[PDB]
Amino acid sequence: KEMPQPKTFGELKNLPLLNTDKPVQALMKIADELGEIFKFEAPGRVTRYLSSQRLIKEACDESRFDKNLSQALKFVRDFFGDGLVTSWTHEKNWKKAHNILLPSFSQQAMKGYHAMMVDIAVQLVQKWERLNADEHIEVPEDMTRLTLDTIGLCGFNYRFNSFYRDQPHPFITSMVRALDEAMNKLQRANPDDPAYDENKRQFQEDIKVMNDLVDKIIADRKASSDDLLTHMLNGKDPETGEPLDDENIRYQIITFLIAGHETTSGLLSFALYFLVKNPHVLQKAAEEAARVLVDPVPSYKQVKQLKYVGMVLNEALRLWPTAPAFSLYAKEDTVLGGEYPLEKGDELMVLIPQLHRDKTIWGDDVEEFRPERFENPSAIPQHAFKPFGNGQRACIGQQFALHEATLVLGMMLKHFDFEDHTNYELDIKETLTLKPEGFVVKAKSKKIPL
Ligand code: HEM
Ligand SMILES: COc1ccc2nc(SCc3ncc(C)c(OC)c3C)[nH]c2c1
Repeated sequence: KEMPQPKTFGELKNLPLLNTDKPVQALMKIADELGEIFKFEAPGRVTRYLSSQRLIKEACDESRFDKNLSQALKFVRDFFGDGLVTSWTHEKNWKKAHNILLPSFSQQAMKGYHAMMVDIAVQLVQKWERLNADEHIEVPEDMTRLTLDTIGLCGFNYRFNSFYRDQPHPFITSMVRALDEAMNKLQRANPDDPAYDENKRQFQEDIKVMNDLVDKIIADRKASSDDLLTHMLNGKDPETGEPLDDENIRYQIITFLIAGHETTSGLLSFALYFLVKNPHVLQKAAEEAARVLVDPVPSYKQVKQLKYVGMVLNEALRLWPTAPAFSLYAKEDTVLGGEYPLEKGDELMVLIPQLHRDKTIWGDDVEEFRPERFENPSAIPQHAFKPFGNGQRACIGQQFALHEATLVLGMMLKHFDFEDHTNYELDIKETLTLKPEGFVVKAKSKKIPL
């Protein structure tokens, strides 16, 4: 069969469809209109967007498709380098770093992060305990303070001290502009117009901000642990017997500082959004939190008991996966779905939020927030739920993100009652990644000591 395609703009083909602040949301609306697969063309480029589990389960066959660097990741590569997220699977530094950093995410490593997660989580609970009557909380701003600080502390023993700042941390401000710039570049017909010279200068300034922080983290450790940074600096790949070089290490630090907090901040923001909009769900989560979290701070085993809270998070990831796309390329000529022939090298994009609204898998209520969908995870078919990517190139931090988010959300629900005092209208800001923008709540302390 011939694949559908959205409206075209003469010689710019589909490119002007990305001239929006919300490209993923626009792509979802295209997919709603066109179905499980469509072609998207730009001058000199083609990609195919997949939205059904039927086709995406094929794309996830690593004997047929490998991770591709999308245009997005190519642009992020300018500051992520050949770090884990932006390396090709065949590049020597992908498997080497993977092997070197994997032990940083064992169950024993996670047990050793727990105390540091608690330290930051207590700082968030205390900020909110200390607000006066009728003050409110800027949700994604505070989630970002927590998640950036958690990855800085757990991974690098470095204190961002985000909660000691009224504005976002300068590292964040530069990160958000660089990510914005990467997204904005997706739409540029003429990337080397002189009209973009100033964006290029800002982009370079933002990269310098990020990098001087990296230098500071490296300086501090050399001056001063058994954490991510220890492994980056000293660990050896069991295959080659080599450690990472200096250049790749700096890319890993930037990589992990960003991937290791931005998407988790989004997830916690979306989860709280859905909880305040679904009071019976919030009540059931609050009741588990109270039942499980019996000590003044949570223990590692207790965080593992928060099953319903785990489900809430997975359901937030189902509706709004915070890294909403990943890309694949055909390793050889092959036919997708028995209907769409692909040549070696052809690129696919998995549109995760659409996968996650596939009614053949989830039933007709796909827009409802129902954590009970995850009551028995066995029943979900393969490759239906992919907020953490696929196969050997799946998220290395998945358990880190979920443990942190489960810990923090468990504590929030134990310690406060929440009010959507503005009747907030969901507004999703895109910076490649997804977050609610302007989401505010009020939290009334239950006065449970901490
Ligand atoms: C809820 C939060 C998170 C989400 C939704 C998320 C999502 C993803 C996705 C979709 C990919 C695959 C990208 C692709 O195929 O191009 C990925 C990879 C990756 N993630 Fe996460 N992630 C989260 C949290 C984290 C955390 C906390 C860390 C680090 C501590 C992390 C580190 C990475 C790294 C290093 C990779 C590349 C792995 C590799 O290819 O070797 N992520 N993640
Ligand atoms: C049209 O092309 C697009 C648009 C938006 C997109 N958002 C993304 S999300 C891409 C992504 N995935 C995973 C991680 C770990 C990561 O670092 C935080 C990033 C930036 N990719 C896109 C591709």
